[PDB]
Amino acid sequence: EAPNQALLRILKETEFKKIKVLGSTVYKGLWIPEKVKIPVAIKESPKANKEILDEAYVMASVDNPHVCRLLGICLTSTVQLITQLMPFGCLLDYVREHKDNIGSQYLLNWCVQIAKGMNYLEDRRLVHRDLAARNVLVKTPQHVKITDFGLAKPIKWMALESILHRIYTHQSDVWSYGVTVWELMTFGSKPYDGIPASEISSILEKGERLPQPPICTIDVYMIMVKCWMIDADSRPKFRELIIEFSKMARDPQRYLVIQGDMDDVVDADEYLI
Ligand SMILES: */C=C\C(=O)Nc1cc(Nc2nccc(-c3c[nH]c4ccccc34)n2)c(OC)cc1N(C)CCN(C)C
Repeated sequence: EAPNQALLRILKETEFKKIKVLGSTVYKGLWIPEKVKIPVAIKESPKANKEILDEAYVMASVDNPHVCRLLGICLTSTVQLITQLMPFGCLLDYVREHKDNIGSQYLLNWCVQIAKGMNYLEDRRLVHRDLAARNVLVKTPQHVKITDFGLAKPIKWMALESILHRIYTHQSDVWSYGVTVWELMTFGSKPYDGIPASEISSILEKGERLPQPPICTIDVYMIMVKCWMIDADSRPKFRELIIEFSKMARDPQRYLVIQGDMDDVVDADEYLI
């Protein structure tokens, strides 16, 4: 096993200016270390603290264009996570809100980017366990990143072997990648809407899966179906998913059928301490 020499930066509370509440608490704000203003998100009992420090550990250990980056922690009254602000929100809200504006090219490119980040996480021998459209953040419509590592080592995103046997592999992640692509292609529909979680186990054993989304050629829907094989080893590899969705993004409309187809500010992606 190789030593994890990731650095953990600890930040002064007086370096932040919380701008407003993003959700509840996670705030939006500016981090001023150097003549630079970094736009950031800021996540504010003993069990609670042990679980945010776990997230910092994972996030400080990853470095990839399609994974979310830690900027630091702050050790005040509670623990604060400081990450890069993704100004367009999570991808689930974004497809819901811009239903009538997403082109086939954007959808296929997101599937490539999410698969690229998952492939990176496999490189780093790391299992996400909570891949979902709600946990993919949008930096620009052109650039998305995987986030939320509270489970890194939800019934309706889990491989069947995870529901039955509490078994998680990179191939159980590919199953969740499958469900996540289906969220995108249905513009934010809820997987198994109405179906109570207690039932998901037996349904999947009976051979049923999520249905073909309307904009989806059989080419795209067959890739989702392959992510849902009961035999984990028969599921596609995250690196084959990159290849396949890449070839599709070269000709998006053959595969997705859609009607109508502040002065010293620096994105965290350009602050490379
Ligand atoms: C889908 C929920 C969401 O994330 N919405 C969101 C996110 C950001 N930017 C951002 N950047 C990095 C991390 C986070 C983050 C981490 N946990 C949470 C929890 C709640 C909200 C954000 C979180 N977020 C936005 O920047 C402007 C906006 C935004 N929106 C659109 C809020 C939508 N609902 C959830 C309030």
